Amino acid sequence: IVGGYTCGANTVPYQVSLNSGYHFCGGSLINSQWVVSAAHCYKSGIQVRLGEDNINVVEGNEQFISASKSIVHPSYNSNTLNNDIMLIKLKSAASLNSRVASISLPTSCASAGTQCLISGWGNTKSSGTSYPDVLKCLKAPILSDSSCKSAYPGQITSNMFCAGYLEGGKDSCQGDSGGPVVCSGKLQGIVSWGSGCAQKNKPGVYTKVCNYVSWIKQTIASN
Ligand SMILES: NC(=[NH2+])c1cc2cccnc2s1
Ligand SMILES: [Ca+2]
Repeated sequence: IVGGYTCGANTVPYQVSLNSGYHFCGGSLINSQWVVSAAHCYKSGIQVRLGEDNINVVEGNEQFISASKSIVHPSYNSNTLNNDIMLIKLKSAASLNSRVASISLPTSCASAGTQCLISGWGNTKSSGTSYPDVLKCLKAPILSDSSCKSAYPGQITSNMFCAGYLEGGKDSCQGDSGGPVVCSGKLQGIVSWGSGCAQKNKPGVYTKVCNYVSWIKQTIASN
């Protein structure tokens, strides 16, 4: 996250860190047994780490649970990143408490102008590399689809939306992949892609979760 702030330990209780020996993607807890992340974050051998703040220090509120199965969307296209969403089932149910909570799925899509909260442990420099150990947060609005499509001609589908600032300065970045974009108490997006980080007229692109609620609900009830 570039131009954001330190969230505060466990102030984003649904935030997840996917670990395969190191942190490589974020995710969101939707109920005690399931996590939603980005399909481009798919790997075999994932351990989900809940209740984390500093990912390099065991502070006492973490739960490390291995994944029993991963399901990448049936229509994920790695070349265009269309349908960039995946579900991960935990081997054991997590214990929900104040520091580990799940986030709600949306009932309808959010409107341009709505302010959201984006979080993650990704790079904090637009021109450089500095990975933080504690969770960073960024409040950003959803942009109009026309400004999103003008920045990325022929690349945005109806399953994506842009959020951020066209002036540049504040944005999600590498390492933030798979993490949450929460607006009005619902999970509306997943950090998916962009061009550089915090560049002018190059906002971040997010998977539009409101288009996948039926697929999510149906898949978790049959697995
Ligand atoms: N600028 C963004 N919002 C980006 C997010 C990601 C996520 C993965 C890879 N590259 C990028 S750029
Ligand atoms: Ca920790």
